[PDB]
Amino acid sequence: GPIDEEDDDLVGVSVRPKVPLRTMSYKLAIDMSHFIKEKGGLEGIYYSARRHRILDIYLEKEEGIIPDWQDYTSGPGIRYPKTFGWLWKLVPVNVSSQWDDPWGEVLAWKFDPTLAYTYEAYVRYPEEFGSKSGLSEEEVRRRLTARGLLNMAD
Repeated sequence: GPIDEEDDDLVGVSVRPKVPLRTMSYKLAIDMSHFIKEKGGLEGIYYSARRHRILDIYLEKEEGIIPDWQDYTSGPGIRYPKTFGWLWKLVPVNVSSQWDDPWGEVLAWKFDPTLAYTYEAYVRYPEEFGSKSGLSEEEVRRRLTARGLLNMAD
């Protein structure tokens, strides 16, 4: 590897998997969506922050994906994937998870093949994309504050 690896004064050891790192593309997101679907990893599985991390770590291990792609829209309601090509959304379960979610909803993962062609997250919640929202900074602020997302607006 790089010559830094031969530093006798090198401190610690990297906990990063020995895979070449890469950013989640639409292509990779489609492939990983179908892989997870075929393996049965997520369909109808209750959402949790720990399972969110497990998936991030798993995809970095197997495919070197840098784990900053799995962002879903804030909600409440269906939480749409903000990385276009990821075919998995979070769906509120109406009982007759809850402590993780800022809106207090019970959420479950759901496969949606229409997410390969419709960028639902950007269509419905452009304000959650900041400077890439296609809206003025003040309109981003207005829409976020109206939804109660003051931290995101700031």
